[PDB]
Amino acid sequence: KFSAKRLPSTRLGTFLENRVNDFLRRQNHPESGEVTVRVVHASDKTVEVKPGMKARFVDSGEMAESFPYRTKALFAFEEIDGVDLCFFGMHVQEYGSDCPPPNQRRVYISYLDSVHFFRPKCLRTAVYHEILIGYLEYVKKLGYTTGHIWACPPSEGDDYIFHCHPPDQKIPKPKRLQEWYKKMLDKAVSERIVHDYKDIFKQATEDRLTSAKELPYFEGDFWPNVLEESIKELEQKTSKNKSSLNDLSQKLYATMEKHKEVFFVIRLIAGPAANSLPPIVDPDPLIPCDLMDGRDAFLTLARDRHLEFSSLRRAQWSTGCMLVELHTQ
Ligand SMILES: C[C@H](CN[C@H](c1ccccc1)[C@@H]1CNc2cc(-c3cnn(C)c3)cnc2O1)c1ccc(C#N)cc1
Ligand SMILES: [Cl-]
Repeated sequence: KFSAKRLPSTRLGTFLENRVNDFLRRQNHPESGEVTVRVVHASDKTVEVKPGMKARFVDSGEMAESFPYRTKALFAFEEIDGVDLCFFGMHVQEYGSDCPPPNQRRVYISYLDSVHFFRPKCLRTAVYHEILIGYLEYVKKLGYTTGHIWACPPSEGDDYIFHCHPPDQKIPKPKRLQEWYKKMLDKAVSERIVHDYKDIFKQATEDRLTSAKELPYFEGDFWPNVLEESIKELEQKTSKNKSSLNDLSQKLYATMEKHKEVFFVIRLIAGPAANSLPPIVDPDPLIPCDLMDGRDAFLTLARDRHLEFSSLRRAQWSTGCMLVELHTQ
């Protein structure tokens, strides 16, 4: 027995678990258990502007070469019949106040994962929502002004965090997923945490973006790849001399409009408040941990040790083995 509670605490983990546990005590369903939330990885990294954008905007001195962020991995656990189950995982990128524009004071959710056995089932969505809303409230309080979600569904073919999901864990279709995020965000608005939210196209237009260098540039996100493909397309075109008598931006706006419902921009701090904030100071220390850096290490260790999250039983066993790995290391 190495319970989840034994892992080192953080201000972030504590704030999230308090919000969940408080919510659950309000509901007072007899099936629910205590929820533990632990940050198991935090390190400092940079996202590099890829070759095409570098040539056009970095090399000309118009855009930073890379953007510093803090990556965090965290997990939520539920005690079920006296035994911790890992049911939720999240990886985020946090761009602080010392980050050059356009990434300044922005959080991006890299990946969400879950193992759908939260007990009771009827509170499962609500709990997921409380974690996400809590995360937004927490980073708002530190002074992050904007959250960013890429709201596409996972593939059976490529596990985000947990190796081997339940065969009957249901992957949403795009429109259902988008509605899930809106319901979460609507609750956040009603709690006066999120001021408002927009699709990326409406957000860009209102900020009067005119150059791609002004678009937030996140590690592994859709938009850096779009820009690389667009730039390649543009530089492939030749044309002959004319007779006597912003393409990039136009392509960007076109692609943004086409895909707008997938990409959410979440305004946490609005209007004058946003202009005169103090520095962002994160009270939590770095947490080196090779196992929980990126995704491949933990997926590798689960593959190699035949751990699965495909049933409650197996998921509890994998939880236990994971926790024992996190202690020993
Ligand atoms: C808060 C949760 C997050 N759930 C994740 C998630 C991330 C991003 C988008 C959706 C889901 C996971 C990601 N991976 C995944 C795999 C499978 C799977 C793989 N093989 N098989 C047979 C099933 C089923 N559900 C998953 O949801 C959550 C749960 C439900 C919704 C909805 N709607 C949203 C978030
Ligand atoms: Cl010709």
